[PDB]
Amino acid sequence: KLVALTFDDGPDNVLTARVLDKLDKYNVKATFMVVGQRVNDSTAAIIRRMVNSGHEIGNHSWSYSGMANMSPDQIRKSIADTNAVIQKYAGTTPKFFRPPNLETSPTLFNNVDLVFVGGLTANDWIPSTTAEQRAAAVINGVRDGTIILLHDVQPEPHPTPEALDIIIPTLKSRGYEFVTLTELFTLKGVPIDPSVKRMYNSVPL
Ligand SMILES: [Mg+2]
Repeated sequence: KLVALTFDDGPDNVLTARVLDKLDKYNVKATFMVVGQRVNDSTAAIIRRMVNSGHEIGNHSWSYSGMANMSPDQIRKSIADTNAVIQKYAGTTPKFFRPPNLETSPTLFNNVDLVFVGGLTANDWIPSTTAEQRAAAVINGVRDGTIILLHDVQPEPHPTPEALDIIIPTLKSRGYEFVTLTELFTLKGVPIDPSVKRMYNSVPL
C-alpha cells in the first residue's frame, strides 16, 4: 500500500526545514510543490536539500494566483519561469504541476505540459486546527494510492510538522509505504504522461 505525502507553498528556509527535519527523523520521502517567487539564492540550499534527501520537486506556479482564467501567455510564463529557477538550484525539471487553489480550466490543461495532481486535503491552511486534527484528517482519508495534499508553508500557527509525528508512524503501522509522486506512478505501472488532461487525486485515477 502506497501513499504520496506532498507539500505546497514553499520553500521557506524556516518552515520548510521543520518539515524536512521530520522527514529525516522517519526516513521518509515526499514531494514539494514549490512557488517560483520563493526560489532564489536565499532558498537554493534548502531546495537542493530536498533533492539530496530523495524528495521530488514539482511546480505550484510562479505565485499564489488562481490560473484557470489566465491567458496562454500568462500560464506559459508562470510555469516556465518556475521550472527555470528549480533547474538552476535543484538540477532537476518538474514532472508534476499542482494548480493554485486546485482551480483548472481547459485552457490551463492545454497550456501546461506536466501531470496535474490534487489530492486529499486536511484543513492544514486553517491555523486554529491542531496537529492532532490535521493528522486525523489524513489518516482517516487515505487509501492505497492516495496523494496527500499538505502545506509546508502557511501563516502560523502551522503545526503540520507536528502532525507528521502521528501520520507517519500510524500509516507505517497500517502497512503503508511513503513514496514520491514519480515513485507512486512507477511502482503502480502508470506512465507519467502529461498528455493526460485530468487531475490525479490518487494513482491510478
Ligand atoms: Mg497553494
